[PDB]
Amino acid sequence: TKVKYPDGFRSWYHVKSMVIQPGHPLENPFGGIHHVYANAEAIQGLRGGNYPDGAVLVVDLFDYQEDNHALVEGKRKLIGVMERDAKRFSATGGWGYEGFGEGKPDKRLVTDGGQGCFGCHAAQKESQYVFSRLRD
Amino acid sequence: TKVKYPDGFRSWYHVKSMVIQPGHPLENPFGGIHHVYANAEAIQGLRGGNYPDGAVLVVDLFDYQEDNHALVEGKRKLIGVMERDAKRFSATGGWGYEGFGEGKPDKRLVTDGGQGCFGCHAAQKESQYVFSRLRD
Ligand code: HEC
Ligand code: HEC
Ligand SMILES: [Zn+2]
Repeated sequence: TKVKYPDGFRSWYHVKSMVIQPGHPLENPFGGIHHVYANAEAIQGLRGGNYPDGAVLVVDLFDYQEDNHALVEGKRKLIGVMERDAKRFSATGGWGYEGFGEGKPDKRLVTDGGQGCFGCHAAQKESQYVFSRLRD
Repeated sequence: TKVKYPDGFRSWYHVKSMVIQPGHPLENPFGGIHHVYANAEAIQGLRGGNYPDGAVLVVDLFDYQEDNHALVEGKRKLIGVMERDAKRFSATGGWGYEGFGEGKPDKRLVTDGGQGCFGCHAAQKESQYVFSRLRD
């Protein structure tokens, strides 16, 4: 019932990025430059398929330094992870939710079995609980 | 003598990202959110391995919108492309330089054989004319 650390996620398909700046409703703790990654099975669901068990989405969050009108990636702050298993993660709509502080496998951030993560993703039920949209 | 359109570059390894905002000296035309991608041969050279001929780096440049203290990816502005061929592109340091407007294969931008591109990259001679560094 624990989400697996997604080893090698940095080699996956880059879905999209976004910058969350101070004042954003999600600043604490989602502030920074983030990058969304999808493994092969998550790409099937992003394309309009059903998400197969074993699909994984990662959101990779960096601090940034504002220097002379550029935002430059600093240290990794954390990753968020969604792992598809319709049966094992039935209590959170079929996705297991975990955070890893600094992207480190032993820094688990989720303390409520992912109910809080799931509560916000629940608004996205019609897209199988995923916010991010596939773009060219 | 021409740089190939890098078909499928969106599936390649994501090296890094940066945001260039108004006031930045490079705002015209490099303003926006950009993502750097590297094919297998480029990853060899970024590793502290010497770039094989056939190495390709892509810089993918999006306009962004302000959305309540978030910077959100907008329309693609252009891609910049560096293709490695020590002999064919010897006049610009072994890299061929091309731009594609809106990332469209039919909207080639470079008119001077890439001498303008090369002139800015020349300051990176000690890293084989590549600015971007590999990161975790
Ligand atoms: C709202 C109050 C949220 C809470 C609580 C959590 N997340 Fe989040 N997450 C949120 C948004 C608006 C987005 C989209 C960002 C974008 O660039 O469009 C995300 C994104 C993710 C992702 C990427 C997949 C996706 O659904 O787009 C993952 C893997 C993710 N979030 C994980 C995650 C976890 C594990 C959470 C609890 C620790 C969590 N999120 C909380 C908004 C919100
Ligand atoms: C300075 C005056 C530049 C000119 C002219 C051009 N480019 Fe550029 N480029 C520049 C910087 C500072 C960077 C690094 C951005 C970052 O995030 O660190 C880049 C990056 C690229 C890349 C990525 C590979 C790399 O060297 O890091 C490519 C493929 C690239 N640029 C292509 C390119 C082309 C085709 C140009 C002329 C049309 C060109 N660049 C001009 C700065 C400058
Ligand atoms: Zn405000």
